[PDB]
Amino acid sequence: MSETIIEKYADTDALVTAAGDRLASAITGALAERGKAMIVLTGGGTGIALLKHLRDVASGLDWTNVHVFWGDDRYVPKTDPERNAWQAWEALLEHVNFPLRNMHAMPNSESEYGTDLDAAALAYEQLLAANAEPGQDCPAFDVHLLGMGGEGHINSLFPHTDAVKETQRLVVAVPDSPKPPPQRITLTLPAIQRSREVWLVVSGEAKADAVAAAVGGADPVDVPAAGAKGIERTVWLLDEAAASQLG
Ligand code: NA
Ligand code: NA
Repeated sequence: MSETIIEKYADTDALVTAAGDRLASAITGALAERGKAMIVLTGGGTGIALLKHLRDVASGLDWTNVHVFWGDDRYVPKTDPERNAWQAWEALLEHVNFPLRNMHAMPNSESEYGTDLDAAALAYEQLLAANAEPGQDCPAFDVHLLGMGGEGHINSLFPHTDAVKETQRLVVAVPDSPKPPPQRITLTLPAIQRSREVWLVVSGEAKADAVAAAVGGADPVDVPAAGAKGIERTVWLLDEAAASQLG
């Protein structure tokens, strides 16, 4: 029943600027109203580009009031180039005074869960509950950022998978992603749906069919992005290419 907003920008650069400015404003707003912002970060070129923009325009925010979580990450070493958290570190977090006690990265392959990816996912579920309000099992994320693949995948939720079918668990292990690397930890649709707002930031014609399918009410098991819905609103931030199958 929540509101849906679709914004279209000329190209990837205009999209990233607009999305990064929207994020700066959303963080400022949450700090002004509650003295706290809870943001779920994503990986991917566009998602990281948005963080580089935030560094450019909002380095002066009070980061001690900003708390960051991840929607997914790759089960590889901490400083591996394929880590979403390390990419956000290099794009933004290492360049500001951001206390590490506020940073909540997912486990990596050196975290001593070893081959037990499911235990690693349980651990992140425990972290979500510890950082939630009393009696809640997940923070009320102010914004969950998302990228989307050409098949509509979001976080590491792929079509026709157990992860996208999960209705109870908030975090699960993915042993078999068809996009490299195969092993990830991911927030599920129920976790995404704890967010006040979910923003999908999407660029390129290769994604236009999936965007249209998702806006057009596909089953999330067929097109995972269709399940990515905020409590207050869902926001599609597109370039014209990614929007080219919408009206
Ligand atoms: Na604080
Ligand atoms: Na931490």
